[PDB]
Amino acid sequence: MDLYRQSLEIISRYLREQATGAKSGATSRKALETLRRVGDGVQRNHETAFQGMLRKLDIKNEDDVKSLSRVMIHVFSDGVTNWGRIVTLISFGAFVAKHLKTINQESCIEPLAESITDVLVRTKRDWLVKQRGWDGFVEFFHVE
Amino acid sequence: MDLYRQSLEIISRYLREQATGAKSGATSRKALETLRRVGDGVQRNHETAFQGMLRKLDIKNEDDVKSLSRVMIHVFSDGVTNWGRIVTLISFGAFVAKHLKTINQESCIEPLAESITDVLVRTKRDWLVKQRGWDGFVEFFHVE
Ligand SMILES: CC(=O)N1CCN(c2ccc(OCc3nn(C)c(C)c3-c3cccc4c(CCCOc5cccc6ccccc56)c(C(=O)O)n(Cc5cccnc5)c34)cc2)CC1
Ligand SMILES: CC(=O)N1CCN(c2ccc(OCc3nn(C)c(C)c3-c3cccc4c(CCCOc5cccc6ccccc56)c(C(=O)O)n(Cc5cccnc5)c34)cc2)CC1
Ligand SMILES: [Zn+2]
Ligand SMILES: [Zn+2]
Ligand SMILES: [Zn+2]
Ligand SMILES: [Zn+2]
Ligand SMILES: [Zn+2]
Ligand SMILES: [Zn+2]
Ligand SMILES: [Zn+2]
Ligand SMILES: [Zn+2]
Ligand SMILES: [Zn+2]
Repeated sequence: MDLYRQSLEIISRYLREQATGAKSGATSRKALETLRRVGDGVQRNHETAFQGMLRKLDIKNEDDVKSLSRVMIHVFSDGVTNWGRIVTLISFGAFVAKHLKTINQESCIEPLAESITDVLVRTKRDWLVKQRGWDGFVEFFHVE
Repeated sequence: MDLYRQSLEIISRYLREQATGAKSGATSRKALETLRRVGDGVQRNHETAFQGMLRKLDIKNEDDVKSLSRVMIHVFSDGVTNWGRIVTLISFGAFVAKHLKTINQESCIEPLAESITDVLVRTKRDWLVKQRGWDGFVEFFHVE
């Protein structure tokens, strides 16, 4: 609750808007705004690595989308955590959501956002709380 | 020349006097006078935002002072330009100069003023010329 629900609201709004191309109070609005700026940047600056990762995952059916969590928890959870990696996790989610629309699996975009939220909140809860959650995310990307 | 040299004279005089506490003809005198009034106001009214920005920059050595230009060009150059932002750029310079004196880096105050001048004149030359330079700055802040 609260941190999970807020995270689910931000990630699912961002994935939905990235796929379609269309568009806790102020924190969620600010988080979406920062995520649109930084997230879109990451996707442009790492299109090559994101395309190569997308090819290795080879998404054809809805069983392929459900199998993403297995790679996701291990890859994301390994190493040191920082806001840069959280953005990469979410931006690659938006990149996968765009290809889901392309292959007529648009309905598996909301469960994808929920899978991303499970990996983020269930592996990094303590770090997120100490970093002031989504408010900490907004001020970390405030300047530049 | 002229616009650059005049800008360097005003900014360096203002940063030097703010740090120490002591004190083109009439235009430069008037500009300094307007900058003392408006600049000191900005520093008092935005002490919280200036302290938070100063903490994020974390200035300990002279390599930290030289690295300021990187953040400065991007932050200043983004968005719409107006005299309010130019004052903010210079007032924050005066705020940084005060802390430089506190940490025995008083000699890196003149190169700081020159770095600020480079960002201002090399990114906003055309706008400054059309706004009548420092004369336009003086009549913009004449009333109130
Ligand atoms: C401002 C600021 O602070 N910054 C600084 C840093 N900057 C930045 C930005 C990108 C950078 O690399 C992208 C990259 N390059 N390559 C070669 C690969 C394979 C990737 C790469 C590609 C895709 C995701 C990641 C993730 C997410 C977890 C897995 O997510 C999923 C896994 C599987 C399925 C998923 C489905 C949905 C959602 C997430 C999924 C990571 C990671 O965990 O870091 N990587 C890196 C990495 C991973 C493994 C080995 N090697 C490197 C990724 C480096 C720096 C961003 C902005
Ligand atoms: C007279 C009149 O008409 N007015 C109307 C406007 N008024 C006013 C006044 C201040 C206001 O906000 C201050 C503020 N708040 N916060 C949260 C932050 C982080 C700041 C803030 C703090 C520090 C500078 C700026 C700059 C300068 C460029 C970068 O300078 C440097 C960057 C780095 C190193 C440097 C070193 C030496 C010199 C300049 C440097 C800007 C900018 O570009 O505007 N900001 C704003 C801003 C920037 C980014 C995100 N968010 C907001 C700044 C709002 C309204 C004054 C009176
Ligand atoms: Zn990058
Ligand atoms: Zn099956
Ligand atoms: Zn398969
Ligand atoms: Zn594993
Ligand atoms: Zn491992
Ligand atoms: Zn701001
Ligand atoms: Zn103000
Ligand atoms: Zn930049
Ligand atoms: Zn920018």
